[PDB]
Amino acid sequence: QQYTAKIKGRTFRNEKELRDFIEKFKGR
Repeated sequence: QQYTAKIKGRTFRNEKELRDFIEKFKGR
């Protein structure tokens, strides 16, 4: 039970990674 929000298409282990995903998404 952490972060299943499949934004671009990925489930994250925590908000921090979900926040570090858009950083590497070339969008920020």
